[PDB]
Amino acid sequence: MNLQRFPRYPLTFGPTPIQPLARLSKHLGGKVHLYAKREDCNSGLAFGGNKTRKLEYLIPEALAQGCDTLVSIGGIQSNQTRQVAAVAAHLGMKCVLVQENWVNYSDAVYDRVGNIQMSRILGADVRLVRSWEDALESVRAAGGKPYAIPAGCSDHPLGGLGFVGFAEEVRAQEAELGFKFDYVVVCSVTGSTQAGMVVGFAADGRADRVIGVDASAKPAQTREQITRIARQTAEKVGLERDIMRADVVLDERFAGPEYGLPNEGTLEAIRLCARTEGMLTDPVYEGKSMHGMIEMVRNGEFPEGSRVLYAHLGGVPALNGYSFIFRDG
Amino acid sequence: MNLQRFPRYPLTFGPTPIQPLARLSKHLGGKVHLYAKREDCNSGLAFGGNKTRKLEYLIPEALAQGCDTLVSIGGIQSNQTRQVAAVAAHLGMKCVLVQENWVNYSDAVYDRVGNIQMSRILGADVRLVPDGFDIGFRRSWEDALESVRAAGGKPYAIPAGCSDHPLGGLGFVGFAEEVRAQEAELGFKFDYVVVCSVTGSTQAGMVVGFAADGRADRVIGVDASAKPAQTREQITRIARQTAEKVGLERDIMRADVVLDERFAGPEYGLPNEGTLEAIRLCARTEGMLTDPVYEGKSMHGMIEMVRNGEFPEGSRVLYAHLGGVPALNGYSFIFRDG
Amino acid sequence: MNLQRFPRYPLTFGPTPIQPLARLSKHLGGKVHLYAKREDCNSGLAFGGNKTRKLEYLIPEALAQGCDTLVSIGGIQSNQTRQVAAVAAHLGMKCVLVQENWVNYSDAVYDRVGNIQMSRILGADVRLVPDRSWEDALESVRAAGGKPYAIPAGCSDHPLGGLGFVGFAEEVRAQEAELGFKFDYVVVCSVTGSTQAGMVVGFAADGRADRVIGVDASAKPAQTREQITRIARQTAEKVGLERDIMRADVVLDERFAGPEYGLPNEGTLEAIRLCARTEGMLTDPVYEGKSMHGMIEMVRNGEFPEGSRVLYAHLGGVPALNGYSFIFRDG
Amino acid sequence: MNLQRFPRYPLTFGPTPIQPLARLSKHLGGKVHLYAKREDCNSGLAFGGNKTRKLEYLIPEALAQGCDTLVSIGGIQSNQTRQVAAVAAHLGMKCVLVQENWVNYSDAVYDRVGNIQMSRILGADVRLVSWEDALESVRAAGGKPYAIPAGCSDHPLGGLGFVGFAEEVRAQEAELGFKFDYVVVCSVTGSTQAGMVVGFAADGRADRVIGVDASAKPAQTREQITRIARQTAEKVGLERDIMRADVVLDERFAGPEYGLPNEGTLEAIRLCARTEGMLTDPVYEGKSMHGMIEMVRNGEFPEGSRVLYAHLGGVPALNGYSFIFRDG
Ligand SMILES: *Cc1c(COP(=O)(O)O)cnc(C)c1O
Ligand SMILES: *Cc1c(COP(=O)(O)O)cnc(C)c1O
Ligand SMILES: *Cc1c(COP(=O)(O)O)cnc(C)c1O
Ligand SMILES: *Cc1c(COP(=O)(O)O)cnc(C)c1O
Repeated sequence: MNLQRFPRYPLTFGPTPIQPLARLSKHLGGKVHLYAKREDCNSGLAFGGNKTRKLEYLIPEALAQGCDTLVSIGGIQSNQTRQVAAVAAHLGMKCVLVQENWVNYSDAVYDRVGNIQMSRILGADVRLVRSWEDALESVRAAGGKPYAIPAGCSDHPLGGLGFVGFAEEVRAQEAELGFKFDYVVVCSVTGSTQAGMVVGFAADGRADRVIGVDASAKPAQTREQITRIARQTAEKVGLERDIMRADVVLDERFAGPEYGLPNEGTLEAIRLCARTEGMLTDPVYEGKSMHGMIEMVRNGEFPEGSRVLYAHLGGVPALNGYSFIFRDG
Repeated sequence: MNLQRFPRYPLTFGPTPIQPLARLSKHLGGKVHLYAKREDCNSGLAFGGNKTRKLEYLIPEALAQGCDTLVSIGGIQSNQTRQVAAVAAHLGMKCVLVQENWVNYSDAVYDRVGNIQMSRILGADVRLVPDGFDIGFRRSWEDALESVRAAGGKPYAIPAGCSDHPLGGLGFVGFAEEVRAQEAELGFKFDYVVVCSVTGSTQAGMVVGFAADGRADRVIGVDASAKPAQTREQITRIARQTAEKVGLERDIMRADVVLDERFAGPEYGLPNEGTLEAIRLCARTEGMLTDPVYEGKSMHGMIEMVRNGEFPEGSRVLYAHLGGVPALNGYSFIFRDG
Repeated sequence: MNLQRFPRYPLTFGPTPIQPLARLSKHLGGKVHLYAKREDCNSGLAFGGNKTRKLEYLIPEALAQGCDTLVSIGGIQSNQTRQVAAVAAHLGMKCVLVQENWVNYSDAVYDRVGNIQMSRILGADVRLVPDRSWEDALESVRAAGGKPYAIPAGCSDHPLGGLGFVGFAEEVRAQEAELGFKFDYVVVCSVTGSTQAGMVVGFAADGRADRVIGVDASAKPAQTREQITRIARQTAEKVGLERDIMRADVVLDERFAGPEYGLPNEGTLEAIRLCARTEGMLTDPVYEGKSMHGMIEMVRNGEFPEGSRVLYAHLGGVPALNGYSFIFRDG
Repeated sequence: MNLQRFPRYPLTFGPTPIQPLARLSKHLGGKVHLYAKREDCNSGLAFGGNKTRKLEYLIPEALAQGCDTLVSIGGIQSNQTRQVAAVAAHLGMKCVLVQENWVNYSDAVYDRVGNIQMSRILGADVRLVSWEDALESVRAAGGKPYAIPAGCSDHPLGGLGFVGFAEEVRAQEAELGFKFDYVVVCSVTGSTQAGMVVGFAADGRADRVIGVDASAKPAQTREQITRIARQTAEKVGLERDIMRADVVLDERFAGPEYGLPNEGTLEAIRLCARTEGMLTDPVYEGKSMHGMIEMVRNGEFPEGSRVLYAHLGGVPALNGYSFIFRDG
């Protein structure tokens, strides 16, 4: 394939580090070697995260098109919109953000801390609620040229390139390390993160080793979006092969009870990971994929001796909108 | 000088990046070139920050002594205690944190968001006392250390901000060195450094590190304590102790320790309108966030210094972003509309 | 019957006013005349409410027994514990409250505003279960040299817990005398049960026990219905009800308690807003908003005979509104 | 004088009760007998309070004038605005509130709990910052606005309510068989104490009305009370001039600023709540409660005096200062 055909706008410090989770691995029996790739520490732009890796490939187009405003959308504690607000500021572009409450949740400071607080400080015009279209038009009607960034960058022609590159990066680091990882655990909701990885690893025959962990609580739909985006993306990078449904793995056992709400297992995994490795995860995304990986290692689902690369996508700031649950740890 | 004599436990990703603040530099007139060295992005351990650079030199001792618990102290939104808590978990050590409201402030969620929330999730024993308790007076610090022993553990004592500790200033001497190595990879030199100062060993380490090449008075400290006299004295003292510790064959002069006092108001922990405007300006031009307590104050200082033409034209100023952003969560009302 | 046999310690201003809800009645068509009796305005003790009417008949025993501490219990935003804390302070007694997280709700300031905030200011020892509490609480008092008067949840499951509301019916009769007519029905929110229990007994006296339409807010209908029926019969015996409480005497509509105790549904919110906007009378998302929702739907469904006169008992609970701030951020 | 000349629209349950504060009185020495007239329990309209007694004299005018929308203004945790919203709904009138950031206080839920929360639930259009703007906004919208200034105070009828309060107290002193020697009342916008001064000037006790400033700008507050007392004395036919000696305003307990409590404020709120079960707030009543307690403690009240504390309301604002009371 050929990812290099598309220009990448640098928004990250460079490749993200891989760290061993020796303590957590030993805690769970030492029969499986866990590692984490820190996408959550990839940028100095408001904490970054996977979304920022996705955006490096959308910005060249936004600039080429002469757009002067980044417009996006997400739930109240969306990580995507906060990263988009930080990139706009950094790029010298205006920013319009359509925030909808996508979660059946109602904490007192939900719309004033964490991600959305940062977006307002970063200068974004945060509009709390046709939602999407009205925003885009309003920009034109005001004399601007908006660049449309769909939820999570996922349903965008370029939204899948960022993680095809992740696979690339991983091969290079694997070479450096002198070994390869057997599986990759990643949280999936809108889909272009796992889709990019599916494609990038298809290139070396490990697509079905990318273990997605649904956090949408609507697996069928999510599973479909990953499959779709992947096929489209694989076509755009000239993957010498078509992506099959068998290339897509999405575990649905840890998404409950709803998108945006943690279950007791989610909280326990967040606590265990934090307390054994000093690495925080959130109750919406990463805590769910962390919960999945921990559970997998525990049920002996990984063969003894495997090397699992947990992709930490970010999300930590949302912790602030869930303060009551964590009041005592 | 010889910092290499002291072992350093890795708690960071390695050297921290320097980035140009081109948009902000331009917005202010383009006369001064501003950059930021991102200490705020130095670690995977709960956002890390400057305190984490300091801890790298204390942990080897804690480990050699066979300590199984890290004990520290700080205000409700202390960044230090949050870093201590993550480093502890990472090392397989317990952690006890003595905390109290050290600010004349009282936001509804102050003790349940940001830094302290993370410390609890990280598994620390967060002993937050009610107002009027006065830990510093009852010396709750020592009682916590005793209770660890009492419970059969061996505590490693880490003072406020890590500063007033024999090894507390080594991390930032390392900073000056690192900066020298990057100035070489880059091919040019930084003329000044702007750093926020409260407990002092950050700026102290820098002073010792940069005196080694005649640039100590180029470290422009910006007080965030609102108690300049004490702070300046603490920095000076720590610098001299550290200088001697690393074999800096030179005295630290009063002239080597620079601490501006114009941006600390109105009190430790409380931002002024300038602080807020600085935070917003920097955030909106560079996508780089700063906080109402520490960095927003040193950002405000740097911006104001440039605006008043206090920097010689053409100067390259290296803003040291020490971290602290998680504390914004405790000041939500103030930023409710941006 | 003879309620007068049991002493009553003055904790309220006196009989509670009945106010017509003309705007709401008219807004709903005008076929049913809606009224509200203001139990929520019955006292100067931290806003009072239905529980403080119940407490007037329990305090004399507590004083009689020489107790020096009132101990009670309830959820985080419990109205009961707040009234207990205020009543205790007013009587010169200490107070210990066991508060447990009884609602699947997580709001950042849930344990720091409203009812619980007041209890702390009132001087109560507010003990939050982790995250046996009750007996440790009582014993802690004994161990301290004091003597506790145990007040169960909502003052309900206690020998005297049904008396307050028997008198409520007594009050309504005296007011109907001045009004020249009798209310056709009474709407009351029910959870621990002794409020509706006293009313059932109180109105059974003049054959209207079945006119007391309880609205379940517990989301555990069966249990609640049983607790009312049981507490009713016991109270009936305690006063002298010259009749027996039949299973047909206890009415409890289960349609408005959803989704769970302590959580409002969309109808609950509409009801709160409608009533507050047409009458300037506030209700809460846990209790009164649910009974209000019931009455409005009842009227709207033509379940009340045209021309009926319905007495909505407003039991209080408004301070809990503070624990649901996000839901009402825009009204 | 004659207040009866002016119509009053019933917004309250009727005369407010007076209660003995025996426990508190005993705690402070037993030398001074303290009571509380509960204006905070005067109405079914979202807790009411002193502002509600005022509004009873302004509503008739609004109605006569055929107004359809009540417009008022106040700080974020304003009690006045919440009462106007309640009265409004009750009268079937629209309501527009100009809520300003009048306090140097930063709390995460300050604009979402307590008084303002109620105003929104009550259907009022709550605008966060303008006065003239909102009024015009109403007209331009096709409605007729009735303007209610901050605290109902600087208004022709704004002083009538509390003249009535002195009337009520006289009638109750008659039933009790004794008279109070002083009244303690918290003052900020002024017409509450003004009405009292005029009401009690009638029987020679205007100077026994002891106002405690909570504005932290005693100068302006004292002048507003005086000016309003004069206009109001004229309106009611008081046959005397209001002298500066008739306006007592203690400045010692207002600190550090309007809307912010001091430690004495907090101590006072706790003491009163813990001895009587009567709550007070950190902006208004807690400050007047603090004042009364201190006065007693200093022996400033002659032994044997009966002091009627006027509890103006304000408790819901407690929700905006949650952190301060987290441990009691
Ligand atoms: C968006 C997001 C995800 C899920 O990524 P998708 O590409 O939308 O499936 C996981 N974790 C975090 C922290 C995110 O922001
Ligand atoms: C501790 C701290 C400072 C000040 O450093 P000192 O060594 O205590 O003077 C500045 N910024 C942040 C974010 C900090 O945590
Ligand atoms: C306790 C309570 C109820 C229900 O009364 P029970 O006697 O427990 O059935 C209803 N409303 C409010 C405001 C309450 O506090
Ligand atoms: C408005 C108010 C005051 C002060 O009354 P003024 O007539 O404005 O002097 C005191 N207490 C409370 C609770 C108030 O709402």
